Amino acid sequence: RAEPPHCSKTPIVRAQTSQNAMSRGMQMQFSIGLHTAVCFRLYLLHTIRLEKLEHHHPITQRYTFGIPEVHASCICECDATSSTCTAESHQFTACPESDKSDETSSCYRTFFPNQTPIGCSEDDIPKLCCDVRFKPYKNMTFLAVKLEQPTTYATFVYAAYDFVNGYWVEKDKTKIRSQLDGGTQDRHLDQKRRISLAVTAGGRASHQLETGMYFSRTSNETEELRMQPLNEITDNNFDRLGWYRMDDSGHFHVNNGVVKMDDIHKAKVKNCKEQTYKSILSANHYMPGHFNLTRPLEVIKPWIQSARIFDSSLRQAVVTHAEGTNLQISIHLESQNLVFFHNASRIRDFSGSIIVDSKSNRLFNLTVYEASGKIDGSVKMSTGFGSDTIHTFTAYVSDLHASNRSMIIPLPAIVGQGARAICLRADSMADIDKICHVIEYFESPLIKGISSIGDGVMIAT
Amino acid sequence: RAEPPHCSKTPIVRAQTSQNAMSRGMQMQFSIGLHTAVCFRLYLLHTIRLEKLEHHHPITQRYTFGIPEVHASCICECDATSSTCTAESHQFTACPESDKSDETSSCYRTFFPNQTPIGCSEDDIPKLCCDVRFKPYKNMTFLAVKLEQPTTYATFVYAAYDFVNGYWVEKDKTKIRSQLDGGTQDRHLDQKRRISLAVTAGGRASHQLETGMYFSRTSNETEELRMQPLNEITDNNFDRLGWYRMDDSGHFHVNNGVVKMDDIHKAKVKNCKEQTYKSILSANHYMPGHFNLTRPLEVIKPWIQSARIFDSSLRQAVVTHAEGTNLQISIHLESQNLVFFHNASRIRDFSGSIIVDSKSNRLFNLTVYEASGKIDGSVKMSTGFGSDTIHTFTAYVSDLHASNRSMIIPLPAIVGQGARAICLRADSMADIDKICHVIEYFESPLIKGISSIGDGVMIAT
Amino acid sequence: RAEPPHCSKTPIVRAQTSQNAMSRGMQMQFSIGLHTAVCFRLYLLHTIRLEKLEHHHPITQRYTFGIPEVHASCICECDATSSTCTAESHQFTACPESDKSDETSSCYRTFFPNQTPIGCSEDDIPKLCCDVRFKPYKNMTFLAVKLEQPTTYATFVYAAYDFVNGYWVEKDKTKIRSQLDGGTQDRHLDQKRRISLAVTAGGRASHQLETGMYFSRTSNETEELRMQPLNEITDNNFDRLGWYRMDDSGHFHVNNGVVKMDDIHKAKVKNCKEQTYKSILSANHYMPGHFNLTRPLEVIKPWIQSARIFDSSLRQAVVTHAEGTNLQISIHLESQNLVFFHNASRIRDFSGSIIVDSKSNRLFNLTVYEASGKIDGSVKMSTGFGSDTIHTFTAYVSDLHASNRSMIIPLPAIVGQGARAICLRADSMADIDKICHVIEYFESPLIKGISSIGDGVMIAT
Ligand SMILES: *[C@@H]1O[C@H](CO)[C@@H](O[C@@H]2O[C@H](CO)[C@@H](O)[C@H](O)[C@H]2NC(C)=O)[C@H](O)[C@H]1NC(C)=O
Ligand SMILES: *[C@@H]1O[C@H](CO)[C@@H](O[C@@H]2O[C@H](CO)[C@@H](O)[C@H](O)[C@H]2NC(C)=O)[C@H](O)[C@H]1NC(C)=O
Ligand SMILES: *[C@@H]1O[C@H](CO)[C@@H](O[C@@H]2O[C@H](CO)[C@@H](O)[C@H](O)[C@H]2NC(C)=O)[C@H](O)[C@H]1NC(C)=O
Ligand SMILES: *[C@@H]1O[C@H](CO)[C@@H](O)[C@H](O)[C@H]1NC(C)=O
Ligand SMILES: *[C@@H]1O[C@H](CO)[C@@H](O)[C@H](O)[C@H]1NC(C)=O
Ligand SMILES: *[C@@H]1O[C@H](CO)[C@@H](O)[C@H](O)[C@H]1NC(C)=O
Ligand SMILES: *[C@@H]1O[C@H](CO)[C@@H](O)[C@H](O)[C@H]1NC(C)=O
Ligand SMILES: *[C@@H]1O[C@H](CO)[C@@H](O)[C@H](O)[C@H]1NC(C)=O
Ligand SMILES: *[C@@H]1O[C@H](CO)[C@@H](O)[C@H](O)[C@H]1NC(C)=O
Ligand SMILES: *[C@@H]1O[C@H](CO)[C@@H](O)[C@H](O)[C@H]1NC(C)=O
Ligand SMILES: *[C@@H]1O[C@H](CO)[C@@H](O)[C@H](O)[C@H]1NC(C)=O
Ligand SMILES: *[C@@H]1O[C@H](CO)[C@@H](O)[C@H](O)[C@H]1NC(C)=O
Repeated sequence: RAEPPHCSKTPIVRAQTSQNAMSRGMQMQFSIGLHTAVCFRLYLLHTIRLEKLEHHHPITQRYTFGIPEVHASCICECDATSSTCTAESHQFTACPESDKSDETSSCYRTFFPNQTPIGCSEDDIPKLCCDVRFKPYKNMTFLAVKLEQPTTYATFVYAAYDFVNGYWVEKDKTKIRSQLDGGTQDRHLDQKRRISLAVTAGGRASHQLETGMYFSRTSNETEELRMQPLNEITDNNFDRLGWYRMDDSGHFHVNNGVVKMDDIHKAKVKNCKEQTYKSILSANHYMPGHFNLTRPLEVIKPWIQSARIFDSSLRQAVVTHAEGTNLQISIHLESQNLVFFHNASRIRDFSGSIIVDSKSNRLFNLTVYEASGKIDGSVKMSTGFGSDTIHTFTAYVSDLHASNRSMIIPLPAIVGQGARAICLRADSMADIDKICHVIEYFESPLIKGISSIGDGVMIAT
Repeated sequence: RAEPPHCSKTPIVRAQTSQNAMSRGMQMQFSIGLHTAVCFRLYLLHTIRLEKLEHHHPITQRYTFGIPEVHASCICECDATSSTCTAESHQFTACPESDKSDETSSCYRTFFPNQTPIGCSEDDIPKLCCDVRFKPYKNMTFLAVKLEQPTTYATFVYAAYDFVNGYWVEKDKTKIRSQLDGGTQDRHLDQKRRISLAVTAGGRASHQLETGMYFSRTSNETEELRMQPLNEITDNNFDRLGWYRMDDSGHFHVNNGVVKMDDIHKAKVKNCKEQTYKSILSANHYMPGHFNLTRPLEVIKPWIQSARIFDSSLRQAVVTHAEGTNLQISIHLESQNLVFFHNASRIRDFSGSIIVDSKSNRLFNLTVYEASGKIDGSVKMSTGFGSDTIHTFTAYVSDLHASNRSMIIPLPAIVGQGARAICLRADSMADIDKICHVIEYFESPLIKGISSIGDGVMIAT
Repeated sequence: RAEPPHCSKTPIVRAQTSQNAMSRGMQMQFSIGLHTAVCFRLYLLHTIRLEKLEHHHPITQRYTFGIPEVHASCICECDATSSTCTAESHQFTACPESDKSDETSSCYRTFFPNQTPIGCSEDDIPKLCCDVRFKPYKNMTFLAVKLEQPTTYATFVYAAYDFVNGYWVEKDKTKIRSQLDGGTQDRHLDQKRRISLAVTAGGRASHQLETGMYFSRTSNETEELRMQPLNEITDNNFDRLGWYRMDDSGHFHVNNGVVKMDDIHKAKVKNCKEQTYKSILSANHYMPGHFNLTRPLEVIKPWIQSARIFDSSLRQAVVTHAEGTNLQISIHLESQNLVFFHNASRIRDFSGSIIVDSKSNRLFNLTVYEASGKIDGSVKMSTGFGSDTIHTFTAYVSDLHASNRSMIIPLPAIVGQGARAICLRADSMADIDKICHVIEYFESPLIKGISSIGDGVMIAT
């Protein structure tokens, strides 16, 4: 079933190699695009496809965390002198071992004195004492990772085809890997070692995930990286993720719970007689009602194809680019001849909608029909075909044979509200063949839990 | 009044287009600079000017905020048992409705017990009770915006001029827009559709505003974006902007005021008899005496021409680059001929000063007189002309006709303290024409409010 | 002892300069790599070496800070009414002047009432009073600096050599400086002013230190910049560096100590009779046992050669790149001839190990023996020579004469655990000369202080 990719139309620059005090070469220069192919014959058709663009972020920090289910049970003591409900019993301490109660649960005590005598005597100033309880919700487990400045790699696919009696035959097929952060990188591509591929980047990739805190879910086991305010290992913000952390054993606890609990737990007596109180947690990312989970970066970020922790060693994360800038190629050899070939660009029809998504992304959700090669778009002013061009684009369909593909076209802010015409034309197609349609514009836009003790009072009068 | 821009001197690379199993083209390649023009004739003079470079950041978060005017009124109760000044009346509660008092005001209550008996009896431990009041200052309103990784666009200006009887005539004039983050983008430029402009970026722009929190003022209505420590929607740091937020109705409130007020308001009794107390707010960005407003990015950042929220929909912000890297151009056609033209570079005189600004920017505040084209500078070691060159620069004046322009020249750290010579020479000018001057070096460098209640005590003994 | 650098093998593109209504030039185009040289003769051998790549970050914020040695002495008062240990004496106040005690010490008082009567009477509720003391540890002093978006400069070395009777003679030798963030920069290189060097960057450097907070040690005096969670001037997080700040005089104090001390100091009575208590600081970066110092960026970050505050004025920091992308060069002249030369690439042997360091860096710690020029590596699948290639690299040794050098080779994540073969071959060397070795894989991975007062109680009953 062996078949070459669509050979793109690329201008070629003939450069001449410098010389030493010896025996007069030449280099063939061109700019290859990501997710496109280049074809040539040596005077067996040679093809190179810039398949993948990846960033390899080192993982500097790591820590497992979860989402806690919080429950607070209190008790009031009317007499400020009483032995029950005290600083030594409640202030900065975990409620001692119940022996039967769950191993997964994690509790912390807080001391609330200087109360108002409601359902009490006018002179005696009450005191409140609470057990803040935390257990994992739905057994949700995530790894938190600190991704720092990456190394960039390009992945090329070298294939050599032959036309033997009516059909194509993939003779040789390799994967070429080249580091893009330094100078030129050079290697032979064919088995015959006659030809050399030289890859050079202009500067940094058009895109790169920002150095920061990331995470993904764990299935008792890595998954698609997400981004939501998360705490660096050394930080403990209660409004950001990771204050409920998993230790070695698999036991979850509130990071410096003992000490911090009194700054994040706030309770006031409603009536000491009925044993009623107002309670809250001055935090986020807890259950109930304080936790929603952000979708993977892949989903929300069009430039991202995938963003995942590479393996079980948890040392690097790989960001696979969906959109990237071209790379500079030079093909060199002794002294022979090189000719570059290119298939034609075609298009039957297209469909799509202009959308501003919930994450503020302005794109044209384009779908091409029976298409191949380089396809040129022109976004128009009004609904009228022939109105003024406001943006001009070029999409590249990688299929040798005309097929139906779906793609995302980033648009400038000039492509504002209201429906408008868009005109697609393949490469070197007469303006009679140019398909036009009126495209639609869509746009997506962007506490106290009062309880009566329940457990009853053991110390009434 | 139709006139072409200064046609820059640019080397042109002749590349040959690849071929298919059909009918032997050619492509003209060159690197266009931002704020410069390129001229050519087809064998009507064709001109292309790289006019604008813009980043289009999606706005992920949004919230209106203000600056609060804070006022705290207190009262002391000598007897720790008293019904006046209590946890239920003061701890975690907004002072109930006054019915006459301002709608714009926002108040919060705090409870300060366990006091020292100053102007009281040696055994009874006092208690203090305060109403922290907040109202907008000068009706100042700002939108807070979260700018994330942008899409880059180039804006070109295509104009075709003709010389009809002594004067130039702008025949055709278009605006070309090309996305710079992906592969090559291609479109026709002339009405005749004979010529095609192909734009390719090397990698990311030399500059890009960092993903973070930004804001600008609102005039009851967007303005020039500023940068000052500001809170992300989900965060509530009191030392950073946006803790005083505007809801739907236009009412400003302290974000989670009720709960947090006791962590940020700190008061101690001075004398319970005279009703004197020491008061403070453990926050920033409040009035009086705790608020200065950072100038727009445009002002402080030389690389920024403008940074503004694009429109009323508040979905994207546009950063217009003042300084940027060159773009790769290729002009292609059937088979005809292309010749590139360039006007000469001139300079009468210059003036300027070497400055290190308050924001640590080392630049040469250059002013050119009766100048056009490419102008070459050479910064010298000492005040002596002919001393060793320490930096070499090239500025490009876009005016066809010699005019007076002012510009910013970024300098390395080697261009240290003390006055020195700088020598300017236009392109291809003999070293006799080279203007020299000794340039001057300038350098810019980088709580408790105690009150006696006033309202008097209603509860004396 | 004058000697040229290894002249690299570089393809040269012949471009033709545009023309005006006057007298037909030409430009020689090539991509120079960082830490490599280019050689040519004009028809005295001319050499240009891209020596240095630097980022010049402006320093927007500055503040000296230290590391504090913390000591807390307390005292308990059993009777809640007592004149000793009070809100006025302890809450939000510095312990008044001792007159003899150290000038370097900085103390703060905290008030802990509503205690439990341990070693006391069942009805009287105690109170605790502490003096938190802070002094510099080991007289450690550091400057905190805010580095913002930099300006990029390239530093070239132009040298012209002559071969006079058996040996080379360095005739002319200059340092060329070119700004990389804008358009093309142009200057003459030779004393004869015949030749012009034109430098153009594709986009941003492959690497750039992130805008943020940095610091380095001071020797009573700048040093190698480090990175560790540090507070921006306006922020006061106790879990991050710089809360212990040095004022003008050289006196260190806790940033807003008075006010914050009660939020970060937490103490509970153990027994009021014996005068025993549990004490802690809810902070980081303090002594004892809460401070380790991060190594310089140079050490941890392979892409960084050096990162240092430039000088005594403390206005800019210079980041010297160890790894960077190529720059675009064009050499132009009247009308004459240019020929480019290149020495050969050689290699005797090599040694090294594949390492994943503590900071998650995957690299090949390569050491070359009797080597010069362009050296090509091929990382193999298994230990077997001849197994499948998984990565391909190219290193450039700058020595004209074959010497022994050590280098860092960034590797993709595909180069996983276990030993494997790596094959090095110089440029244009037959596959017989290719040295192979099996290389080893190494991998580095990533509270309450209870005291009895000691000072004794002055107020027993
Ligand atoms: C795509 O382009 C290639 C390369 O130009 C074409 O390949 C030729 O295939 C035929 C049979 O169709 C042979 O007889 C030729 O010798 C091939 N050329 C070379 C240079 O090896 C190809 O057919 C085109 N395909 C489509 C689907 O448009
Ligand atoms: C700038 O350069 C242009 C293009 O080389 C010059 O344009 C010519 O204008 C004259 C009249 O002055 C005509 O007779 C020519 O045919 C034009 N050339 C082309 C190629 O169309 C121009 O005059 C120069 N201007 C300045 C102010 O220096
Ligand atoms: C490196 O390359 C240079 C340049 O090609 C060689 O330089 C020549 O030196 C010899 C003496 O050895 C002279 O007679 C030539 O005229 C030089 N050439 C030029 C163009 O000026 C050089 O010897 C080579 N060196 C090594 C160590 O390999
Ligand atoms: C998860 O809790 C579940 C129920 O939600 C239980 O089946 C299981 O033993 C727990 N284990 C882990 C490893 O999360
Ligand atoms: C986007 O494009 C694909 C392909 O046509 C389709 O599944 C989907 O409906 C589109 N979504 C929107 C919102 O246009
Ligand atoms: C493309 O979709 C259309 C129907 O909308 C049809 O012309 C065609 O069969 C589809 N698939 C391919 C591979 O051409
Ligand atoms: C602003 O307060 C002013 C006085 O500063 C008053 O004229 C006005 O009604 C207020 N309105 C808004 C919308 O800010
Ligand atoms: C900078 O340049 C302009 C133009 O000459 C002028 O308005 C201004 O005085 C200059 N400022 C300084 C500080 O040199
Ligand atoms: C430039 O300024 C000078 C005076 O400093 C003068 O030569 C000239 O008239 C000015 N303007 C133009 C457009 O040349
Ligand atoms: C540093 O403390 C030392 C001992 O560690 C003492 O010799 C000296 O006077 C102090 N001075 C400064 C400037 O740090
Ligand atoms: C890295 O390379 C150098 C040079 O051979 C050597 O000093 C050192 O042992 C190496 N370290 C490791 C861990 O391989
Ligand atoms: C390189 O090291 C080896 C020994 O490991 C030896 O061949 C040689 O003398 C050394 N130095 C140079 C400059 O060649």
